[PDB]
Amino acid sequence: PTHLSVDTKFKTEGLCVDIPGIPKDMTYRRLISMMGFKMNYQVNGYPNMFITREEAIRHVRAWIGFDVEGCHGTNLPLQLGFSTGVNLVAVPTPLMYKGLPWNVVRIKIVQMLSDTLKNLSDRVVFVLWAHGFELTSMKYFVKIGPERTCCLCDRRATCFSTASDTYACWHHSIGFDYVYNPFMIDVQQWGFTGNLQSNHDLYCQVHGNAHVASCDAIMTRCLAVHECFVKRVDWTIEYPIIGDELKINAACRKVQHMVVKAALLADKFPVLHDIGNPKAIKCVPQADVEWKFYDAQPCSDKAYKIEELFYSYHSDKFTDGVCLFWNCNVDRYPANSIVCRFDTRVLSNLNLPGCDGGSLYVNKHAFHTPAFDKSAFVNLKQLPFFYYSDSPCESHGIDYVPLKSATCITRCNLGGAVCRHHANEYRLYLDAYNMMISAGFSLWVYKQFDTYNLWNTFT
Ligand SMILES: CN(CCO)c1ncc(Cl)cc1F
Ligand SMILES: [Zn+2]
Ligand SMILES: [Zn+2]
Ligand SMILES: [Zn+2]
Repeated sequence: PTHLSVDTKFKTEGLCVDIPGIPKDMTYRRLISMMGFKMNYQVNGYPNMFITREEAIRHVRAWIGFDVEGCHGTNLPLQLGFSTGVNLVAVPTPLMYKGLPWNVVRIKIVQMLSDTLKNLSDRVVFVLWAHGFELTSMKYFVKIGPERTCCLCDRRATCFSTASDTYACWHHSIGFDYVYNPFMIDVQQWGFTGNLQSNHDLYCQVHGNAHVASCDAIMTRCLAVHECFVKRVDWTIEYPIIGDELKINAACRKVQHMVVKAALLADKFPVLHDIGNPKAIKCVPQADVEWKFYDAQPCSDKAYKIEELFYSYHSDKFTDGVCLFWNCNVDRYPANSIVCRFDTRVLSNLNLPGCDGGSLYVNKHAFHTPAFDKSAFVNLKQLPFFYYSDSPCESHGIDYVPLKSATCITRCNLGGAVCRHHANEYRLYLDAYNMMISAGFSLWVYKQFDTYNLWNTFT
């Protein structure tokens, strides 16, 4: 019990309007066969085209919604919709494309999945609300066989060329014409009542339905993400490194020690209220303050209501000292807050589109994050960039151009000439900070926060 058995049952009711007469008793084995594929009793690391929920969840970065609509079945033109927003029209002979045969349409499919997936995943998982035309259309652009490696690298193959009779991964697939060894999962096998739109719209206002293929494909992946990452949350599942995950996580630790350390030095709060992750530690262990912790798991669905977090009767006085919300998403921060809030709208490889304007940020773990709302920060201001150190000016061990910055808050710069050590640290910390910002995290602070207050911490 790791892979989906081909002898598992498949509920065919969803199928029976595109495919009138379909047996009620049906396995994956008979379905895969019906879709026109011979598995060839093969023990070569691809037991089933179809996969478990848990396998799909481990492979979320691979998810592409797929939907087909009878545009007028061998007879008639098909509309191919993907959760990239692409619509291709195949003939037998937002983006909407004109009617073209399978031999060109399949080239476009490889180009499309390869660009989308090459920096996310080693595979594709077509996410379905299966009614029949999507399953029967796959023979026109899919080939299955034993697991293979790229003809130019050691990445597993995801594409095949009939021109060259060779195999490529997503990176090396240019001019390839077939999707090789795809995975797929039918959402309609998870026990839903009524149609897609009805269930999607229970959870999501952001994706409308223009009655076109791409719209259903997006709605399908949305509902899938809702079920697997919003309503259900599995924080145990790890995920491969595919980008700057380790630099971003480190940057985030540095910035947090910096900002909170300086917040305490500037306004000398007697108590810090640390609201969020129950695993969180004192980011400034040295600081004078009463450090009080308050457990709140990352809300995946709707942002926490400050009313429900604080009131219902703690120092209880959360208006005493400062409230630290480090990736704790609430509706409206109090004015005495330091806030780190992930911006769901950022374009990166770590950040997958989500449900109801939210986003799925995958970095070691998967965290569905509520839609960024600018109105949450009305009592606060954007935190300005700055570097602060009280460490001795002293090189040790980093080639130089004399550092001039107003935002380098150090004994040296007060004395008008930044020492080389604090100039190395400064340009390191600025890089970290830039990393974190571009990665999508935003920083906000109580309005009275003024970096001018930090200079007098040397005298
Ligand atoms: C935001 N973030 C990284 C999420 O990818 C993070 N923030 C603070 C600490 Cl202490 C550690 C972290 F990893
Ligand atoms: Zn390759
Ligand atoms: Zn949606
Ligand atoms: Zn110095």
